[PDB]
Amino acid sequence: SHHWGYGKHNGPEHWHKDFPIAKGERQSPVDIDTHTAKYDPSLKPLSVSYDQATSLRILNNGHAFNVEFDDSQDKAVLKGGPLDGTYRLIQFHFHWGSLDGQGSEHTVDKKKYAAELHLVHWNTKYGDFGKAVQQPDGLAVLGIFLKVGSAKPGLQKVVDVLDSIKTKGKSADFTNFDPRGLLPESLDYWTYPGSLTTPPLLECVTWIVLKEPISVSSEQVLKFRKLNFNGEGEPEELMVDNWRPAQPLKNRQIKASFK
Ligand SMILES: [Hg+2]
Ligand SMILES: [Zn+2]
Repeated sequence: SHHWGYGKHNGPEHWHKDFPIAKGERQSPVDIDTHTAKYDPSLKPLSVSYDQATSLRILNNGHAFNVEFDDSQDKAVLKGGPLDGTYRLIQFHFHWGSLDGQGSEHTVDKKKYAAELHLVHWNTKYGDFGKAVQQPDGLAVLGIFLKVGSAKPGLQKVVDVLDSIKTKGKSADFTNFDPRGLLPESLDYWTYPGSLTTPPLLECVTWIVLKEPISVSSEQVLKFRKLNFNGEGEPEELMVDNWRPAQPLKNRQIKASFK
C-alpha cells in the first residue's frame, strides 16, 4: 500500500502495513451468520428520512464513485434502530464485482451478492464528518445488497452519468437525485459495530445492513464495470472487485431487527 487499492500488490492483504487498525477488534465487513444473529427487542423503529435530500455531485475517487450530498442542514437523516440521536447523509457509493457472483462486502451465510450500496451518515452530535470519525459512534452506514435481475429504475440516473466520470478524479454535477429510489420495500436489518471498509479503516461505524436486496439489471451493473480505477490518459484498469472480504467477527454479536 504505496497507494492502497484492490490489486495484488496494494489490496486488502496489504492495507495493514499503512493502516494497522486493519487487524483491529471491530473491522468490517463481516459475514452475517443468520442463525447466530439474535432478534433484539431493544432496537427502536428505524427511520430513513430522505425526502429533503439534496444531492450535489458525483465523483470518481479512484476506488468507487461517490454521490455527494449537501449535509449543511438537517435534511436526509437516519435515526432509530440501534442509533442514539440523528445521523446525516453525506454520500453514497457502491462496491461491486467483475462477475455477478461476487462484489458485496458483507456476506449472508457466506453468500456474496453482486454489489453493495453504502449510504454513509455522520452523527450530528459531533458537528462534522471529520470530528465524527474520531468517535466510536461517529458514523452509521446503511448497507443494501444488490442482486442481478430486474432493473432498478431509481438507479438509472446514476448509471447514465457514469460515462462522464470514467476515470479517477472526474466529477459531474449531480443534483436532484433522490436516494429513496434505491431502497427495498422492507427495512428489516442486521446491525453490529464495525469500521470503514476502506482505508483509513476507522472503527467508528454502526452498520445497519438491510436483509432485502434490491434488484438491478445486468446492463446496470455492466456499466459500473466500465469505470476505471486509473486516471485519464493512463493505462486502463477497470473498476471492478472494489470490495474488502469479510473480517474476523472477534467479540461481536450481530443483532436482528426482525423475528
Ligand atoms: Hg475519512
Ligand atoms: Zn463502502
